[PDB]
Amino acid sequence: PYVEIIEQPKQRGMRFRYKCEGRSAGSIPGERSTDTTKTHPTIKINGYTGPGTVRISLVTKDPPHRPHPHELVGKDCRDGYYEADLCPDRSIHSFQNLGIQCVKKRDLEQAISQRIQTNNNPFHVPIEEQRGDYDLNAVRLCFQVTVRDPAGRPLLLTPVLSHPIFDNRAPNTAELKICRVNRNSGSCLGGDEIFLLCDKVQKEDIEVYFTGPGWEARGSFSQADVHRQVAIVFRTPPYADPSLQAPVRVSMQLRRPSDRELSEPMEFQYLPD
Amino acid sequence: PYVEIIEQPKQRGMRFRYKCEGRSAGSIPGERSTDTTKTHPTIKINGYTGPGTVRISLVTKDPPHRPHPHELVGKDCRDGYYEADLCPDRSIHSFQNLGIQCVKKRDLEQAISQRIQTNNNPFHVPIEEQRGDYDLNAVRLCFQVTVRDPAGRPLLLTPVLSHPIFDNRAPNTAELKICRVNRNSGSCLGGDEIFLLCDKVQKEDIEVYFTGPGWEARGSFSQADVHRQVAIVFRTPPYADPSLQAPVRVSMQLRRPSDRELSEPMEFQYLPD
Amino acid sequence: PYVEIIEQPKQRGMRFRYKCEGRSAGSIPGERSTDTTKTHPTIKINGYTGPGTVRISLVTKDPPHRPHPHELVGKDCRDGYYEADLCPDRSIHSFQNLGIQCVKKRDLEQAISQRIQTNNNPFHVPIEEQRGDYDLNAVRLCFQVTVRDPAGRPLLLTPVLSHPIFDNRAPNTAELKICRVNRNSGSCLGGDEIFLLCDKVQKEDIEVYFTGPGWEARGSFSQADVHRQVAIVFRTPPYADPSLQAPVRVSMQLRRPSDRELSEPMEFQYLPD
Amino acid sequence: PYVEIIEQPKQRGMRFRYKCEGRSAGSIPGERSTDTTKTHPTIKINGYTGPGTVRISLVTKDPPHRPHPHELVGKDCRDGYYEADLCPDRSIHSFQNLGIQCVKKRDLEQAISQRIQTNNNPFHVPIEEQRGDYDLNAVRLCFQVTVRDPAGRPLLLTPVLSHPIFDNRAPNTAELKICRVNRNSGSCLGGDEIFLLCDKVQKEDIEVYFTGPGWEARGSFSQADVHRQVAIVFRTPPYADPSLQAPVRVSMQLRRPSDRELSEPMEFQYLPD
DNA sequence: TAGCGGAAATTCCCGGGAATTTCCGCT
DNA sequence: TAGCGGAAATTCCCGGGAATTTCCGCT
Repeated sequence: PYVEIIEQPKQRGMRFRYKCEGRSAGSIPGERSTDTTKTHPTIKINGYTGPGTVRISLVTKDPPHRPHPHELVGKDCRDGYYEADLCPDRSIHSFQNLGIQCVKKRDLEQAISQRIQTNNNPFHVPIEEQRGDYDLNAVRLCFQVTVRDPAGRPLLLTPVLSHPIFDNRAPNTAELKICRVNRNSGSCLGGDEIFLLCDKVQKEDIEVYFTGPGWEARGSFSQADVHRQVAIVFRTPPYADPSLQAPVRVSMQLRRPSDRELSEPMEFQYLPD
Repeated sequence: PYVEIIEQPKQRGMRFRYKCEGRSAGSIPGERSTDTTKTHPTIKINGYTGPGTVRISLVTKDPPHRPHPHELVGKDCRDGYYEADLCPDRSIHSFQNLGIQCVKKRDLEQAISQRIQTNNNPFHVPIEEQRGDYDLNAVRLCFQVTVRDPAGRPLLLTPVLSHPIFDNRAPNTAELKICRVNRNSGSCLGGDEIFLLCDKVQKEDIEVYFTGPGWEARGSFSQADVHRQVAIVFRTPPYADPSLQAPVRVSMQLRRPSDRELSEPMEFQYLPD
Repeated sequence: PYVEIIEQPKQRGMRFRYKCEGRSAGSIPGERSTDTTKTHPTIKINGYTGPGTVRISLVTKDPPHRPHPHELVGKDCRDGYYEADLCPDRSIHSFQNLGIQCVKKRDLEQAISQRIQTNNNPFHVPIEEQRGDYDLNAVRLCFQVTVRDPAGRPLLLTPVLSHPIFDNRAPNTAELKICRVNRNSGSCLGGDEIFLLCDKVQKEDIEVYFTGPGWEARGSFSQADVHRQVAIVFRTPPYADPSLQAPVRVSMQLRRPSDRELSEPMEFQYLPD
Repeated sequence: PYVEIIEQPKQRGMRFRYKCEGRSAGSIPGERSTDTTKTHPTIKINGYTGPGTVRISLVTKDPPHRPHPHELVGKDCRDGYYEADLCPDRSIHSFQNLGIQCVKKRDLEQAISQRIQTNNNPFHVPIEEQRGDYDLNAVRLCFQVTVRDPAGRPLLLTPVLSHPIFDNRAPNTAELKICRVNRNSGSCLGGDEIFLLCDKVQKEDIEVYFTGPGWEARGSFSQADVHRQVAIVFRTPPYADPSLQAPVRVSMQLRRPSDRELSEPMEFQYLPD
C-alpha cells in the first residue's frame, strides 16, 4: 500500500507563529480552502482501510530533507510532530489541527537536537550532512504511515512529502495581494499614474502584470517607486490597441519574477483617448 | 445473568444543567416518554431476581468509553455516579431521578481525577487515554449491575451502555432554519447578492447549499459575511447550464459541514440572462 | 475657584472590561474623540493656575450619587480612584489614562466596602442610604480638585460630576451603528425593501431615520420586521420630492426615540421613477 | 555658584540604541548644531572656576523627575550615568560623548534597582513612587555639578534639568513627513480622494491638517484608511470659501494630536468647481 | 572613522466576536 | 409544583495589526 496526498496544504498565506505568541489553535489550511470554507491536508491510503498509525513531521524544502527545526503544535502533537491512531473507517484522513511553531535562531541548535534525540528523522539522514544551514522560511510535511499486513503485522509504508509551506512574513515567499487602488481605468495609450497598496513585497523583485486576450503588458516604475514595500506608484502601459472604439476590461495583478508567482486578479478597463 | 435495557433514555431535548441550575434542573426522560404520560430509563435483569445493587455512571459516546467528567446528580447519587439496591423481588427496574450536571472547563481536570480516584471506570480504560479532549456535549449511561452468583457471593454482570444523550446547550447542535430572504430568483450565471436571515449558526461551520437534478452548488461568502450568527450575505453560484432557455427552480438551504446537517429546503428559481 | 469639564467623556462606545480580562490600558475617550483622533476627559480650573491635587472617582448615575462599585484602573490609580498632582503649568488638565474596571456581583459587597473603607465618598452619603441596588451598566466621573488659597493653604473645591457613561452591553443604552445594507438607492416614491444589519437594538424602540435639506422621513416596518435585534427589514419612505429630475443623496441612520440618539449617518441617493 | 545650560541637547533626531547595537555609539548633539558645525550639550558654572566634578544622569520628563531606567553610555560613563572632573580653568563645559542606551522591558525592573542601589536619585524621590509605569521614549538630562565651597570642601550645587530628548525610532514620537501624493489640487468643495505616502504613523493618532489665511480644515478618513502606517487615503475638506473665483494655494501637512506635532508643509492649491 | 538608517527577527496587544457560566421568566 | 426556554452576566478567544528587539546593509 502507498500514501497519497489528496489534499495538499496551502503553500502561502499563513505565517509561522512563535512560541511566545499566545497561539496554538493555528491550523494549516488545505490547498483549496477558500475564504468561505477551509479544506485541510488530507491523505488517502490505497490498498488498506483498517487500523493503523500516522506520524506527521516537518522537513527541509531542498532535496536534502532533514528534520526541520520548527515544531508542529496541535492535537496529538508532541516533541514537534503529530502522531495519532489511524481511523479504520475509511482510507481518507484529513488533519485540521496542524499548527506550525517556528523556533528562534537562539534555540536553533537546541531544536535540531530534540529532533534526533527524539528520533524524528523520517528520511534517515546522516547527522553529518543534516548539519549546516536551515531555511526557517519554508517547510514540508512528511506523512509517515504504518498499517497492518493481511496477517496483522506492522507495515511501515513509504514516507510521502507534501508541497512546501512558506511563511507569510518574508516579502519574497509571502503571498501577493493588491489591497487598494486610486483608479481602475485609464487611457488605452497608458501613462496614467497608479497608486496601488499591497502587502510586503521585494522592490527588486515585483511587477504590475497586465493580462488580457492573448496580451500582456507591465507597469512602469523604478525601485524608488516602491514605498515601504507596501505601496507602488507606477504608470499604466499602453494597450495593444492604441486606438480602441469602446472600453476594454483587462486583468491586473502583482507578479514576482523569482517564482513567477501572481496575486489575485483585478478588473481594469481601458478607455479610448 | 445479563442486563437488558427496556426503556432507553430520551436522546436529545434536554440540556445539561450546571450545579447552579439545580434550582431548575431536571431528570432524564424515557425514550418513548410522551408528555401526557412519563416513562423513565428502565433496565431488566434476566437470570436473577433476588438481592443486588446497581451502579450507573457516565461515559463518552465514542468507542473508548472513558469515565465522563460530568456528574450524575439525583437521589442515591454520589461522586458523579448513581448507585443503590434494587428490589429483590422484581426483574425490571426503572430510574426516575437521574440528572446530568455538567461540570465547568475549569474544574474539568480534577473531575477526571475524581472519576479515577473513586474507580468510576467501568471499561478499565488506561488512564493514559483519560487526558485527551472530551466531548462535553454528549454522554452514555453505563449500567453496572451486581447480583449474587448461584452460591450467594457478589457477581458483577457485564456492563451495558445506553444510547448517546446530547444536551441542547451545545452551540453546534442548534437546528438550521432560513427565516427570510431579500430575493428568491437570480441569473443562471449567479453573482447576485443574497441577504438571508436565519437562526444562530457557526460562521466557521455553515454554508448555503444549492441542489437540483443531480446538481449542487454553494453560496459564496467569507466569515465576515455572517452578521451576528443570524444573517448571511452571500453571492449566488452559477447554475449548471450557463445559458438555460426557461427558468429552473432549485432547492436552497443551510448546511453544516460538521454533521452534514441541513435546514428546511427553500424554492429558488434560476433566470436566464 | 471652580472646576469645569471642558471635555466630557464619551457616554457610549467603550465596554467595561473585567478584572480577569488582560486589559488595563483602556482609556475613556473624550466626548469629541473621533475614529481619526481621540480626545480625552479634560477639566479647566477657573480662578487658579498653580500647584494642587486632583482625585477622580466613580459614582452612581441617579441623584443619590454613592461611591460606585466599579474601580478606576490606570495611571496614578489605586483602590479604584485616580489621584495625581495637578500640573501648575496651566488651568487645563486632560486625562487619557482612565480605565473603567467593572466588578462582578459576587464581589459587589466587597467592592462597596473598600469604597468607604478607603473613604472614597465624594458626596458624603449616609451609609444607610448608599446601600441598596446598584446599576453596573452606567457610571459618572467625580472630579474632586484641591487647590491653594492666596496664602498657600489647602483649598478643596466643590466636586463636579461628568455626564453618565453606560456600558455598551445593554441595547437601550448601547451605541447605534449600521453595518451593512442590501442597497443604498431607491425610487423617490419609496417602498423599496431594505435589508440593513446593525448592532443589538430594541425592536420596540428603534427606527430608520432619513434626513436631508430641511426634510426628514422614516422607514416603515413593524416589530416583527426586526430579526434578533441585529437586522431590520423595512420599506423606504417617499422622498419630499415625489418627482425629482436628477438623483438626490440624503442621510440615513438608526434612531432611538427613547433618548433620541442617532447612529453614524449613511449616504443614500434617491432615484426618480 | 549655580549651573546654567548654555547649549541644550537636540530633542528630536537621535534614537535610543539598545545594548546589542554597538557600531553606532551615538552622541547627543546641541540643539543649535548643523552639519557644518557640530555643537554638543554645554553647561556653564557661574561663581566658581576651579577644581570640581560633574555627574550627568537620566530622569523622567514628568514632574516627579525619577531616575530613568535607560543608561547613559559613552566616555566616562558607568552604571547608567556620566561622571568626570571638569577643567579647573574653564567655566564652560561641553559634553560630546553622551549616549542614550535604552534598556529592554525584561531588564527594566532591575534597572530601577541599580539606579537606587547606586544612589542615582538626584531629586530624592521616594522609592515608593519608583515602581509605577515608565515612559521609556523620553528622557531629561540632570546635570549634577559639585564644586568647592569658598573654604575648599565639596559643595554639591542645585541640580539642573535639560529639555526632553525623544527617541526617534519610537513610533508615537517619530518625525512626521509626507513623501508622495497622487494630486496636489482639488475642488474648493472638497471630497477629492487623496493617496499620500509618508513615514510610520499611528492610525489612532494622526491627521491631514490643512492651513491658510486664518483658516484650517482636516482630511476625512477612518482608521481603516491608513495602510501599514505609511499610506493614508483621505478626502479633501471644503475650503473656507465654497465658491472662489481664482485658485488659492494653502498648506497641507500631517499632524499628531498627541503632541500636536506637525510635518513639513506642502503646497496645495484649491480650484473652483 | 563613526555612525545612519532600512530591514528582518522576536514579542505584544486590541478590537471585536463567541463560548461559557449564571440568572430568571414562564408553563 | 416540575421543567422548559430565554435572556443575562461572565469568561474566553480569534484575527489581525502593531510593537519591540535585533540584525545588517551602506557611507
